[PDB]
Amino acid sequence: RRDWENPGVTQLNRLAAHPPFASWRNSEEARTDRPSQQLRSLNGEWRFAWFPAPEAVPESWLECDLPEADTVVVPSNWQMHGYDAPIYTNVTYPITVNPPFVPTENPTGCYSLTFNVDESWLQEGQTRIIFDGVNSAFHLWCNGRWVGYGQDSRLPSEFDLSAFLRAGENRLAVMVLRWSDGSYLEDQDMWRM
Amino acid sequence: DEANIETHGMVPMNRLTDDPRWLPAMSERVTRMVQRDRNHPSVIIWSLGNESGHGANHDALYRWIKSVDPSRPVQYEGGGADTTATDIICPMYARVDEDQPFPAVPKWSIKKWLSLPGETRPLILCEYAHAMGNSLGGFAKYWQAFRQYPRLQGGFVWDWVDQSLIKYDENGNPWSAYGGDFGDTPNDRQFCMNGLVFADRTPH
Amino acid sequence: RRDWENPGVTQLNRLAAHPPFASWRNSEEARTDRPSQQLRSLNGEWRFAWFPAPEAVPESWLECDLPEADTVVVPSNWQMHGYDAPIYTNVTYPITVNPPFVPTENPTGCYSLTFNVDESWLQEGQTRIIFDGVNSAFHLWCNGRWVGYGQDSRLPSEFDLSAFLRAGENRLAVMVLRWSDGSYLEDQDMWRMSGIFRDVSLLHKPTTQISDFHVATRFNDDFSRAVLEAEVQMCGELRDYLRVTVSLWQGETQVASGTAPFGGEIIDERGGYADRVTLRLNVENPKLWSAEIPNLYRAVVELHTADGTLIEAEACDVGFREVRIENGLLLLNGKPLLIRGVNRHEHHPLHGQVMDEQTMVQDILLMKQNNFNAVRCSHYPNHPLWYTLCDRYGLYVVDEANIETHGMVPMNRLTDDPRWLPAMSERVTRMVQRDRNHPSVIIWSLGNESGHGANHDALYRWIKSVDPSRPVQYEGGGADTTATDIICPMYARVDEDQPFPAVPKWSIKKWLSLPGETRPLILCEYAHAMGNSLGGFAKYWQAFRQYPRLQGGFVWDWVDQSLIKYDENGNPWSAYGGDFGDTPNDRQFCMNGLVFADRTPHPALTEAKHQQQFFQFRLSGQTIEVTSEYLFRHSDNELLHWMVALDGKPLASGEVPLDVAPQGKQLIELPELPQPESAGQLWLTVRVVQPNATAWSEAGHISAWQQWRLAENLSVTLPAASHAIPHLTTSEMDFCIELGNKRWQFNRQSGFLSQMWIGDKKQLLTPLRDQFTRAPLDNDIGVSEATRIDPNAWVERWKAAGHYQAEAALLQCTADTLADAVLITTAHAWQHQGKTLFISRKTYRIDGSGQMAITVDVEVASDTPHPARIGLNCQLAQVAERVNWLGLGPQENYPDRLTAACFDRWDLPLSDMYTPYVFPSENGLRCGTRELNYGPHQWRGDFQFNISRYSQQQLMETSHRHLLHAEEGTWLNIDGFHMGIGGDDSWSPSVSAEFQLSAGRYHYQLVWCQK
Ligand SMILES: *[C@@H]1C[C@@H](O)[C@@H](O)[C@@H](CO)O1
Ligand SMILES: *[C@@H]1C[C@@H](O)[C@@H](O)[C@@H](CO)O1
Ligand SMILES: [Mg+2]
Ligand SMILES: [Mg+2]
Ligand SMILES: [Mg+2]
Ligand SMILES: [Mg+2]
Ligand SMILES: [Mg+2]
Ligand SMILES: [Mg+2]
Ligand SMILES: [Mg+2]
Ligand SMILES: [Mg+2]
Ligand code: NA
Ligand code: NA
Ligand code: NA
Ligand code: NA
Ligand code: NA
Ligand code: NA
Repeated sequence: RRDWENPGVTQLNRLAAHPPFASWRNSEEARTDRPSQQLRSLNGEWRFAWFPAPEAVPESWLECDLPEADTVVVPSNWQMHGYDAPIYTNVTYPITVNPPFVPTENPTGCYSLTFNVDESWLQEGQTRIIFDGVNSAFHLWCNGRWVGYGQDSRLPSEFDLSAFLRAGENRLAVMVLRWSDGSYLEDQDMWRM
Repeated sequence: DEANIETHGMVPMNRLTDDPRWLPAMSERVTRMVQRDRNHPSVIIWSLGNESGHGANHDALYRWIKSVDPSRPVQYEGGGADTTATDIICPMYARVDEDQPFPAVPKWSIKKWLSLPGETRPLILCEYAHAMGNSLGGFAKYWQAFRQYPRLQGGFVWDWVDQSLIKYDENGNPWSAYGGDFGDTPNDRQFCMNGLVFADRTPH
Repeated sequence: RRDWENPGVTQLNRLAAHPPFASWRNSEEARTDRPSQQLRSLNGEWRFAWFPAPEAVPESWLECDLPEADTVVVPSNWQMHGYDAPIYTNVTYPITVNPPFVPTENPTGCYSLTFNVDESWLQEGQTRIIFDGVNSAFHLWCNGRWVGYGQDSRLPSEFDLSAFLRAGENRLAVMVLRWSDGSYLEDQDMWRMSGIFRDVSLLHKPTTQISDFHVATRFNDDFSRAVLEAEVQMCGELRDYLRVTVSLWQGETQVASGTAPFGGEIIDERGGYADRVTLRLNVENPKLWSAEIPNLYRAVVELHTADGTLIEAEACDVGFREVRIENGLLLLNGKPLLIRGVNRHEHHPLHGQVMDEQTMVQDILLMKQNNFNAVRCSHYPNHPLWYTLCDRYGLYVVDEANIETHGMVPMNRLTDDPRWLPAMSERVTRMVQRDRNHPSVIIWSLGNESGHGANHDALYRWIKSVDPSRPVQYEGGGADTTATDIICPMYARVDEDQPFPAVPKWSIKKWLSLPGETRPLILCEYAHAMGNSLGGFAKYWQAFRQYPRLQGGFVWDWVDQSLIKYDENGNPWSAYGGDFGDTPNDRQFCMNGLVFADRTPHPALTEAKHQQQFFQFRLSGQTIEVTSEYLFRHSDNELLHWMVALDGKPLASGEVPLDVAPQGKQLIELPELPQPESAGQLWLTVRVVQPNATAWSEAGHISAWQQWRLAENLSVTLPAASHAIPHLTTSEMDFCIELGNKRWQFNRQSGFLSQMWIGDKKQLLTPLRDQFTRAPLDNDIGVSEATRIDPNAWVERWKAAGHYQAEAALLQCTADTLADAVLITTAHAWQHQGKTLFISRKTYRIDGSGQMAITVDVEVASDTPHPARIGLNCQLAQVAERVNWLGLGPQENYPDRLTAACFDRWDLPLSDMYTPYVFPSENGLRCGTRELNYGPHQWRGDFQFNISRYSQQQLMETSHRHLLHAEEGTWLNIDGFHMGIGGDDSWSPSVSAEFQLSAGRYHYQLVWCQK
């Protein structure tokens, strides 16, 4: 579907936006703004591989780690790790102007993470993942099954992972597109990463 | 707090923002921001984005905000800095005394702008005093005007920190790079360095 | 992907919306609006198969025809072909409310068409397909390959098939989903149907083409000069040799023409639109457009090269007119409008929601003939031809986005939600893009009954911003929200407030003046015309004329949404909600029109015609003052006819030509009125006749009328000494009276006249008894259900009080002989649960002349609900061919709905005295009657009456007119007083106090004699 070349599709299966949540289960903690056991961070070491276009991504990657991937820190901008060049252009778009299309050679960052989920989170309630910032668009899969898609590099994209996880280890796979129809709305005078 | 919408490179600049087919995407960038940030007292004004001309999508979005959150004014500089999509005259680089009468989107002297026939809004520059390199000459002239005129309520200097990036030489020594230093082209060279402080926060 | 359960996907691969195109390749054809060889209709015979869900559709279907499929006509609604039942539900959604999901069992219509395509369409240019209407969502494939998807059942969806077609035979496959997330925005109170119900066409455009064009007309202060501004956009490769010429024609005369290369003015720091250009043409003394005189020009837009070669041409009709709101008034060409409007659904009793030109024309003519000047597209953009016809015939139109979410709780649950902003925006933006060049469209509406949410505020500003030429209105959320330029309530009463919390409906007169309010008020819906209704219609009209800011309204509604069903013998009958097995359903509530489904008028239409007249009259002595309510035209096709009659007998008449300027007055002096020779009341009637035929009426058309009583000479002439004296025969059980060959029998235990004979012929089948009830009207019923009684409705109050069950108890029955007559005296009480509801005292005086004088005095307990009527009734033994009376008519009229009727001598076949409302009820009354004739009987007095082959009992026990059966004889109901019918709304008591029978004591008198 090339959702990334359609301003009519800015997301798929994304949850409604809302003020910062932490789902405290102790009120005094909520009063003092202390860490909540219900809001966990997935930042740290992830697996990442770079491809020149989405078409080059192997299907194996959805179900299994690519051996060639490297381990890198997240959050990060892939240009900062040297996988491709960051570009500094002020007004002129860094891509040919032909909305809503983007180049066929479109740098694609394949990120994945194997992580644990305690059964307690799965026995009751809802487990959602929150990506505070992904530039510029992306598809998400969990344990090989597709969950959803998102655009707008500067707002959080949230998805309900409740029906996709299992107790113990789980693996996320995030295919991130450098260019998308959202890029047409992201022409700020700054480095393009 | 400003929506992630800038389509500066379009010709004319409002080509997308005046196109209803782009209303949905723009809409999500403005509504999702308000939904997330509306309980922060530090946010006092909402902005519809930057340099995307003035299109009807702006007017619809301006109204949506006015509707959902009457507590904070809405501003937007595109299309001339004083359109119907802004509660505040918010030009970028309008000079203190000198007019720059560009066609369609003139940049009037700020003192003169306030009193144009029928005008009554406050004026706060969204960008002024471009701090690129050895600059900030004439800074005091703005301040003197802001203090003498009630409706000149100040501005946002352009900008805080140079967007320089660190590169390493043959010897492994770090150096400050700018546009084109990564083999990027086309590029706008040093134009990305306009701050009051260097990228490491040392003041200029 | 289940794109039909995601409000974020309203289409895929669909092309931009734009005004009506035809891609002519000859300018004169464009000028004349002739058929274009580049616009083909694909309407006709298609293949179709129905499936219970999209999952059951065979993949084979994409590649080739399903054998099981049938051949059917397109456009159509598949329910009208019998594939599934149409459903009639008003507010409650027809599917479970669980947005954005729809039922798994989702009726799916698989249509396909094999057709040819000429290589000349493919060798160059673009070939697109256009679906003017698909209900409610669909996927499209061409030659087996997937093309795109579309939602919004009321606007065209277009797709480029250029790369998918091949010269020769081709096959389209369209899978239509009955339900989709779009349905949540389509909860209009009408039949729920589905299918490809509006036109399907192929349009060929050149690669370098006109992709959009907007036309504006601005004027000077007195409208004596105008500027026509035409903005034109193109697609394709720009080249310096390209040009656009826009020329303006008034008939065959070229009024103006301008040519320019592409390249608009600078808009911002990045420049201007290199792919657009604006042409401005000056027009001196333009002929202005209005509903009164729909003057039109033709605009032709040619895209060509500098050397003069035409690439293509597009065109439109142009109406020079300005609409603006100023100082609280809606002005058209600077004059304040008075909207005589009606809401009109696209409904055909045989074809469902498929519209055709003949039906449209028929509606427009009847509308105009009935003094309407405006229509509200309730509640979605209409088939495109509709606008062309309004522009040319002349009607003011309110164009409304297809958005209604009435079934949500609360009403604005979706419209206040930003996730639904995108879907809603397309419903508004695409309508504007399509219809903005039509002069008949004067106001945009954001939809209907969707509460008031922030999405409405955003879309209200979008409109104001792209098209300042027309005001924006919207009723939701209280009728006077920030999303409306006009206060446009539904069913707000004239004088009576209905202070509901949050969304009160104030008296319109008071609403205007609430603190801080300054806008004009035009009801988006009023005078609910369900069944026997329109009671109090004059009250609205009187207020609209008295209050400048009360600028009219749209009656609800034009046509009953009944559908045709066939019985065992194959005969047709009119069906409503539930009649197709649909449930839940809202039964008859889909029938609220001024006309029946087949366009035959209901009696209410004539009341509408009269109150909406364009000429007002006053009489002073021999002087008649005629005032014109036209804003623009002189009465150049009108003559005033007048006639003076004495009790029905013509005394004199004449005619005078009308020559009144818009808003002017004309005095006409009548000639000396020669005294008359007999007692009686002289009545003056005037009528305005249009001698010449017009585009909407025939020569002789009567457009207005009025009557006045003139002198009356009361009869003081003492009868004449009867030739004989009636004889009284008393027996244990009866008082009989004999006179000549006539006999009357009064039963002593019942206290009623049980039989009357002419010679040996009995004249009654049922005795003559008082009657205090009526077969309930729709307005009497309200929402009351046997399964869910509304205790506040009139019918429920009457039931509960025992009105329909009360039995007559005799209190007295005596007989006396007078010098020349026999006098019978009776008294009866009607009781229920031990309470006396009514007491009826009467005298029957039978004299030597054979006349029977009946005097009736009734008492009605103060604490019982006011009764439906106070009269007598009986079943006559005979059936006669005609009914002749001296009273108000000729059509059915009631206390609160009799202004249009005239006092005169009328004579109609008996069946005309019965009004076949689909849902039967009390009907066919005539009021203000001084003499009634039927067979050899005559009744004289000052009463109201109805006469037919159906008892009230039957009418009240029957739900559909097709099941009524003529009883033996003729049922006659003669009322001293009858309650009004109401209709301000039909779900709450709406009869005004002044029309309720609350006086407590009532008197009436009648004379029954032979003729
Ligand atoms: C105002 C907008 C900002 O993003 C920069 O482009 C600045 C000039 O450096 O102008
Ligand atoms: C106003 C809205 C319309 O669709 C109908 O529901 C009418 C009542 O029959 O009220
Ligand atoms: Mg997209
Ligand atoms: Mg703990
Ligand atoms: Mg495991
Ligand atoms: Mg910029
Ligand atoms: Mg350069
Ligand atoms: Mg959808
Ligand atoms: Mg409704
Ligand atoms: Mg009258
Ligand atoms: Na100041
Ligand atoms: Na810069
Ligand atoms: Na008025
Ligand atoms: Na209805
Ligand atoms: Na005349
Ligand atoms: Na009935």
